[PDB]
Amino acid sequence: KPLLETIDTRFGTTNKHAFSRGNTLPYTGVPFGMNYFVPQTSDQDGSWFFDPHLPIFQGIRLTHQPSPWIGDYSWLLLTPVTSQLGGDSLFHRQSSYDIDKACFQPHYLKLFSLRYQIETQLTPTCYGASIRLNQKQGKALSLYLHAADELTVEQVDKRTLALRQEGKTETNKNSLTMFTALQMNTDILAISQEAGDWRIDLASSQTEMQLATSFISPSQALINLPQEDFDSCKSSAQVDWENLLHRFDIIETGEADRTFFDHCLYRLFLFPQTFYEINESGQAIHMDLATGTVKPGVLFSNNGFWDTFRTTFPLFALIIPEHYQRFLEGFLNSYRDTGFLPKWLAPDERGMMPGTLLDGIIADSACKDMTPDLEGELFQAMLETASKADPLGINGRHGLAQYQELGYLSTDHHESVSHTLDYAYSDFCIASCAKKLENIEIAETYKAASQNYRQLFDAETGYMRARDNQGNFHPDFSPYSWGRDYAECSAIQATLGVLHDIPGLIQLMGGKETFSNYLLKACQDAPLFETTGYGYEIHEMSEMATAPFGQIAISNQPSFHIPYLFRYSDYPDYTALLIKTLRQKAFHPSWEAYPGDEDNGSLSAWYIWSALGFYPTCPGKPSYDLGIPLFDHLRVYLAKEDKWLDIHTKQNHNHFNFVKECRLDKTLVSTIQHQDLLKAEQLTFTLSWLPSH
Amino acid sequence: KPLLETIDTRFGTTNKHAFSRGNTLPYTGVPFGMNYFVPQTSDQDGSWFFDPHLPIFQGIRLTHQPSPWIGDYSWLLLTPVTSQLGGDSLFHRQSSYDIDKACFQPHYLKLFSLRYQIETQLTPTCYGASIRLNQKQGKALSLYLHAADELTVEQVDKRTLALRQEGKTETNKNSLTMFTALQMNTDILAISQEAGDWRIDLASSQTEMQLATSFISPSQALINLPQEDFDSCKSSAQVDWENLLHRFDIIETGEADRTFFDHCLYRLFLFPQTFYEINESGQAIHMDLATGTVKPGVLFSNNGFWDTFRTTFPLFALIIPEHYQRFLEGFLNSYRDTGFLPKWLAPDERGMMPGTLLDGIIADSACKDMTPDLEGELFQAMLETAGLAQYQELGYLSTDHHESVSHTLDYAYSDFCIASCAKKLENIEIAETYKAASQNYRQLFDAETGYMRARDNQGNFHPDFSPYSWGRDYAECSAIQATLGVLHDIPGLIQLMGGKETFSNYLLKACQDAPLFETTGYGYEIHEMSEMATAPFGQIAISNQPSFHIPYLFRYSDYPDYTALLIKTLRQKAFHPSWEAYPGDEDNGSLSAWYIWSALGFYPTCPGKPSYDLGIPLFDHLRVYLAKEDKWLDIHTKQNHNHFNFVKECRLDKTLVSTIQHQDLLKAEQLTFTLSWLPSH
Ligand SMILES: OC[C@H]1O[C@@H](O)[C@@H](O)[C@@H](O)[C@@H]1O
Ligand SMILES: OC[C@H]1O[C@@H](O)[C@@H](O)[C@@H](O)[C@@H]1O
Ligand SMILES: [Ca+2]
Ligand SMILES: [Ca+2]
Repeated sequence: KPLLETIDTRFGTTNKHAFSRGNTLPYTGVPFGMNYFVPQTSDQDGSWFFDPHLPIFQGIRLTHQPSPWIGDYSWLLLTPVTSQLGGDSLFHRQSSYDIDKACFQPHYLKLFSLRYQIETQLTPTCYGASIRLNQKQGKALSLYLHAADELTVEQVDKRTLALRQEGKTETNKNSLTMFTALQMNTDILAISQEAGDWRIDLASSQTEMQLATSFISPSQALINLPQEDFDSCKSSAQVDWENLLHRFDIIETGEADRTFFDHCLYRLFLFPQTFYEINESGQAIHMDLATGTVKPGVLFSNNGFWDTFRTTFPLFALIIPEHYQRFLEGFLNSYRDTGFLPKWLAPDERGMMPGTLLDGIIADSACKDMTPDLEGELFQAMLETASKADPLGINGRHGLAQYQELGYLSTDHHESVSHTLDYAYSDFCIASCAKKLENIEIAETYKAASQNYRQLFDAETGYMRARDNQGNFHPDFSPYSWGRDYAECSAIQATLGVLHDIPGLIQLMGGKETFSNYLLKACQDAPLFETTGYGYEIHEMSEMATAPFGQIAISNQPSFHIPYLFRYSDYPDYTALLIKTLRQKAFHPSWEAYPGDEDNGSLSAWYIWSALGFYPTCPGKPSYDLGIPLFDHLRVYLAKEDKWLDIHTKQNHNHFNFVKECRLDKTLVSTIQHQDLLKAEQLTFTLSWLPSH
Repeated sequence: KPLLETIDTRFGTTNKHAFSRGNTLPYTGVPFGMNYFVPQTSDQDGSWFFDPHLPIFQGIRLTHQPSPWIGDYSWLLLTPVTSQLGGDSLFHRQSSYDIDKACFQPHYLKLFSLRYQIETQLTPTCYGASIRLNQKQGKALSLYLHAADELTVEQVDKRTLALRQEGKTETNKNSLTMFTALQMNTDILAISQEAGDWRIDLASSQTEMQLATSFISPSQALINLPQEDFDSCKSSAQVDWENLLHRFDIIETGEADRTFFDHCLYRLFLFPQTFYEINESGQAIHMDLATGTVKPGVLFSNNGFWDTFRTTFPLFALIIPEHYQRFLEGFLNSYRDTGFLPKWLAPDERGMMPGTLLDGIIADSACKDMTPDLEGELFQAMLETAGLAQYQELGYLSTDHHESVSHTLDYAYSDFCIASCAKKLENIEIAETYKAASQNYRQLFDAETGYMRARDNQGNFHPDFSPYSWGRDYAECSAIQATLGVLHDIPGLIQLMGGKETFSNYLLKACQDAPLFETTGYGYEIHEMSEMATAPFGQIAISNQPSFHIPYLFRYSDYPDYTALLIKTLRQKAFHPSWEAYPGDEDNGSLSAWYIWSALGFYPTCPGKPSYDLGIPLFDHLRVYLAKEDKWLDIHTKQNHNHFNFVKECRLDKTLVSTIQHQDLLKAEQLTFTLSWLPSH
């Protein structure tokens, strides 16, 4: 059985607003596809519209939802029914299905509707899908179509529909129109509207249908149609997946279960989503939603760079460099359309944060020589974005004036500590890119500004705390207090948010020993939290509090790098134990998969890096900290060198939580430099029962 | 570890409107208690307010909800919080909790609120509960109170509150008022209202609190308070449970897992719920909701007799005869208050069905000599209580009435119950008239198709028929199941279908068919359809009452050995010792009793006939206390292999039997089944 068929897209999909096990969806699609496909369980639960445990479905939803917090857009629900019987609404047409016989694979979705006795099969392409419908008793099929957008349907010929649907983007309120073409191999006997939805009656009890969408035009949607039969489309999708999955090759698992790792590989290649199309002459084009006009060039959607810069993109840099460059070209195209580097695309700008963490991808690209052709423009785009004011109020740095004046955002701004620290990291990214381009004045100014994390450190308590305009800390402080000054965490986590200058953070805290004790205390504390900053409990609090990892809130991005900070401490062996145990206890090969929000490849990439044995602690520095690998023998394709790295784990016992030694080829290492990594053939960890350093 | 502590009240509690795994709640209570206690997960999901998988809770709900279809009434949510912080609504006060460390036992509920660092413990009494709250950091406690009813709070002294809450009953719209007394061992610093709820501030970071309710009066609520400390109340609740659970004693499980059976025992003793109280002079009193005045005598709520007559009550008759009589006295008291024998009590009449299946309990009591002192009054109540015009005129309900086939068949059974009770009281004219009427199931049989079908006023069947069609003429099933709803005259049903062979083929076809259904009668899919359709049992829809007896019908067929295989495999495949426990709605002891009977090896196919059909038992050696004879029956299963699906022979003491008569059962010491690999008959 090939790997792709063993991956279950339902991992992470059991969630509610109050508690996340991944907040993923069972996305069927090609890697980075423009549309994904998922069954819809309910439309009464807002963004939480799929439940893998409930054997009910309402149809297949063509979706663009990247998270339940962002929600969906330009989505379309397709519901096969028998022409006879049925019901008078979407809800009253819902059907039980056979969960055990359903297939939930990345490239293949199969469901059997027990009410209608219809077998539905779907396989994706980038811009569309091939779908087979079969009423097993030979009764005629009909198809319902529903959207939250205003949906219009025209019959073009005996076997072809053209759909148009319209809504608005959530934050910019730009008009957003998606066109869809559907073509069947059986005649369409009638179309009509029923209570806002469309009902298409078909001549046969069986049909194969081609579907495709476009954000360009109706004729582009037709062009985007699959040209091949179901099996051929399915094989192509399999090949598209396999091309990327096979950049990792597990030679020997040892004691480890590979199931979770495999699932993470699937999650790694879903985002960002393609948001450009190819015209008749073979050129990339995209809709500029600010003007409603077509512009040349690649473009992508569905990514919050604050999530993905820290784990996902660095991993892309190792294994899919062409894709990596294409993504950066797309983000540069966003800049060319709007004047600003984007923050959270879905499909246009949705970011409410002031921080611009795409800079972390830009700086990382620079330090690893990924996109030399774009380096100049990207730098200029960062600089523009960091200094320019937006008359429309949406983009660039907020409180720039105050930040420039004071060296920090004050309590005039919400979540001022978290955002000040994000700015300080961005400043480092600009400084590094300036330096590499030999712009000395800019490098010097931004390097100095990147030290602004110092402005908020309260040496009396030992934590980062917020200041008012006059520069005073607020008198009532608790390190367990969440929100207000800190985004989805407390001072305990937020204080360690200085990726770009860990040595300086150490000096700032009073030196290596005090820093060491800070880390230990975070690991040893109970997962206490206070709701003061919010006035209610949010899922991120609940996820930490119900877990046995102290204040290491692995459920959310701010704690991702914390275990690796022991590498800079008096106890460098503690990183391995923390990682081995987190990996074993926090992640499960089941529908209740993750410790928190997966966040578009962010958390899966965290897991994968854990398995490789090293981690890009500070994107923008060409360096990796050591953790502890998972498998006896795993190969990873270092695509930039067109060669395999063999990663070996010796004495790989489950009760050995420490690394005795690590050799890059023949050389003993405690940190790995990117250049050395790329020159290496072998990476060999030897484990031990007790610490040896 | 005692049995009671191994029972997890969450079995059956994972559900949604569209799909049931029991539709139970994690009820903490004493057996047949007046109030039960459950954590509340959400108030945005209607009746589906608890989810065992979600580590969130909004407080402890004092509930009277017997099913999500009926909903709740006279309920009260109690929410411990820290006096500092908190939030501005019930929703914004919800807290995560530690699911793994929580206890969900019948007599003991423990949850740790992680947001407030408060450990809550509750143990029930019949009329109240003892509660311990402990803020583990020594921060002061407050307590919120919420209800859908209009809720009023008065502070009686430093440590005592008197609560009053009012609503109306769902169908009759009778006024419904519950009083609650709360007493703490720490001072109440303040009470106030916030956005419709009450906030009680307490002096300490921990307290033990006594709670009790009444439907009589505020002073009766105070009288109902627990008089003892937490441990003592907990021991008493344990003893109350053990007294009933120990009527079954598993000596040797063999290959079988006992976990599900044990859970079913817990479910057996929850309903009906006590709905009467004891005055200062020791007499039973109840609120008559039709008048708003107090009346003497026991009274019970939360039971739909259409569910419970067929399995639960017959089982009660064997093991808890005093309780059995008390329940019947309560139902007679309902008749005395309203003029009608009740159908679905929650807490007053909710039944939409025309059928009066409490007659099945009355007739069964008669045939087993359970309540000789009530026999005359019960008979009179049945006759009084006994649509009607047309039924009397035509011998059936026509399509003028919804679900006419199901209801006609229910009436025919009720007529048999009256006829049997008449005969036993030597009222010959009534016995004769109702015996004849009990044959009315024949009026709807269509010999062309072989199914029961509906008729219009003129007596015609509707021309377009499908046996897979659900609703309209049939309640929550198709003609395939509904046609077999003639408990009281199986031999006649057989003759009516064309004889033993044709009947046999009917049964086989039901077992062999795909679980196809058509939504025609509803216009949408309902959970009962979904449960059948997703299961591998053909048209044997074990998820719902109409199919419960179908496997046992093979006992009357050319293939009497097939019953055992159907039961053994249903029992193994349809029930799971987990939160996703049941194939369908548990229905207040109805489905659990079905399971328990399966385990004993015999079944009360027709309540009102003093007779049990044979199935196939579960354990190597199980004892059951036949309380009427004050002795144990030892049930043995020989060659009890999991791949042996048939009964080679069954001996009641020394006598070979194929059906068991109640009288013989009560005289017996031993019941011995020997299993076989292949059929032997
Ligand atoms: O209100 C804070 C919330 O913000 C949402 O957009 C998401 O980030 C949630 O994960 C988080 O709980
Ligand atoms: O309308 C049918 C529905 O009616 C409710 O009262 C319950 O009996 C459900 O089990 C059922 O699905
Ligand atoms: Ca997150
Ligand atoms: Ca039922």
